[PDB]
Amino acid sequence: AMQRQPVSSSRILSIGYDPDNRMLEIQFREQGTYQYLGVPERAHQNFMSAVSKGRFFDGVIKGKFLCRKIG
Repeated sequence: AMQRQPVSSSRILSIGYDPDNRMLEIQFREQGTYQYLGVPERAHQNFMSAVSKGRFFDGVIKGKFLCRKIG
């Protein structure tokens, strides 16, 4: 299965990616954990390399892939 990696961010606590299902999992500080569906592996790599995880989330992920909250 896929496991999230901790990251340093004012908004995001950890990020995981499942290359098989093309699924991205983001755990937010205040707002819980979401899965984003149909995310290409290159997106995940760029996410992990971004200077600002928040900026990258806002510009590339948010509202651009179907998401669901898990919990």
